[PDB]
Amino acid sequence: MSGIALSRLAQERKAWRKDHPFGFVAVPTKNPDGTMNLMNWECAIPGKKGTPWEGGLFKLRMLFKDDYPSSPPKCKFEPPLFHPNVYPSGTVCLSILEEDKDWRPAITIKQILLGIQELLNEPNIQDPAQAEAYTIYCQNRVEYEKRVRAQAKKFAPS
Repeated sequence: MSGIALSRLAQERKAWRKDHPFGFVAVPTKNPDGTMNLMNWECAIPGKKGTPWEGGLFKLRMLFKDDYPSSPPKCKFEPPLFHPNVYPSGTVCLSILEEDKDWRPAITIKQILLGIQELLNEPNIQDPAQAEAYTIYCQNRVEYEKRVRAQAKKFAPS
């Protein structure tokens, strides 16, 4: 249950604050009046340079349960992104985010985030969370490229 949870979150940010990859953003949403919600972070992930995702800065929400770090966080892109492993709801499907798959309590927010950044340009056809994105990616990569480039532009800093 919580408490154990908060302990870890409390530690996570301290770590990140000390060192995080350049470009990424990860911070706990402010609960009103000075308080704070460590179980809800707003983060952002830079497109990887050298790929069509380059230049865009993507915002995704990270929600935690009291189980934490028993169970992994739910990570939602806000708004949802056009990508084969992102459900239409914006939820990301990554194996380390599955309790029964590769989730481990020692995983770092930073590892999660980096992990997510690497999924953007290297989609995993095995788990088709988003059908449309999946269809096009298989029978029309030129189109797939067109849509991604547009998306990266749509969210680039200005």
